Amino acid sequence: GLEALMSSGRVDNLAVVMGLHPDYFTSFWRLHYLLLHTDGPLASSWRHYIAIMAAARHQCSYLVGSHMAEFLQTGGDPEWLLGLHRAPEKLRKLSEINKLLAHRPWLITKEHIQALLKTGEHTWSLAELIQALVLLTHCHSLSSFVFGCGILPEGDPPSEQSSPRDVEALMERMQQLQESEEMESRFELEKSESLPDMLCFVEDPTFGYEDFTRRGAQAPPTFRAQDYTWEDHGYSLIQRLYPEGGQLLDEKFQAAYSLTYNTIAMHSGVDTSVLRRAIWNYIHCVFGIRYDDYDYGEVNQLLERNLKVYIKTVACYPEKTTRRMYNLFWRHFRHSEKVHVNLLLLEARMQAALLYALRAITRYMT
Ligand SMILES: CC(C)C[C@H](N)C(=O)O
Repeated sequence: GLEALMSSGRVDNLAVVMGLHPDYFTSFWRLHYLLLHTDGPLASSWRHYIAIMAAARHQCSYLVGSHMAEFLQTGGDPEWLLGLHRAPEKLRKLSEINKLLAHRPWLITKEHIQALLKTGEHTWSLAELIQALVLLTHCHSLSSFVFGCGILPEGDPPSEQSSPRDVEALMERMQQLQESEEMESRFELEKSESLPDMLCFVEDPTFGYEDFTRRGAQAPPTFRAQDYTWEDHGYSLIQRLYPEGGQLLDEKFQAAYSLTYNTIAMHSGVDTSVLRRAIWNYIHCVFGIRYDDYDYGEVNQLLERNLKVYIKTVACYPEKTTRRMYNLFWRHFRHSEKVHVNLLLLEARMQAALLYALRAITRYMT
């Protein structure tokens, strides 16, 4: 890790834990600095305020409190911090897609995009909108990280959970896979499986992944991954509308997806890409995205049940992560590998939310 930085006391708790993986940290930091400390379509105070709205969806006081202070240091009108109603109508129009991005991105529709781009006194342009979608999803994914790693307040360790053999069964089952129409059914099975001051910055506070207005667990509709991908569709849309941010996102997605030390717990010299692919593809499954050429049976073979409960809680209900839940899975793995799982999951989650929003923009433009 970036040890001298981490133990210096000069960067915040979140960045300290990110430093555990220097190759991801660089990509994280570049986007962070772009969004919050580089001139762009939106003014500094608007961007911090948009981030407060995003973090409030998950009741994340670490991130709300952090952006509240920056908003004020950068010249934001303090009255906006009394709640959304005091904020410009342009910022308020973002509430619906904030909520949907955070909890049910598959519900994002071109009619949502239409309401946003609607001609009026203060209209969203496409570069402004794209920067705001990136801001919203970035702080949603960061709320996952904050809760999943037990990141402590800056007020008076950086984590309540970290502190800066079934492994052999797992390693064996990985080797089997490498050596080698129910496939649509195995996806459906994995997807249907079920496991206060901030209130003034949101609409519909109790809206979440699970729909309690209906019986039975949450099952998003199935989306065929190939219909709209990052590599072929989404990346290209963002580099056209927000060039300086698409490249940095693409680099972050690949930095996380390919990150490896070729270690598995106490063990070395192991290809772990089947395992990491299953963590990624499970999370995308949770958001309804199906990859054709993937056997979703691999998820249950590779991801123990305590790991799936943790992954799904951190991605869909981060407020509800506990130390016990963090401790219960992968008992013999290193802490850094737990942090690694959290990186994979925030990136998988963010790409899914983004792609649904980007698909909706594309459908609107046609
Ligand atoms: C266990 C996995 C999350 C990561 C593993 N430590 C690797 O280097 O690939």
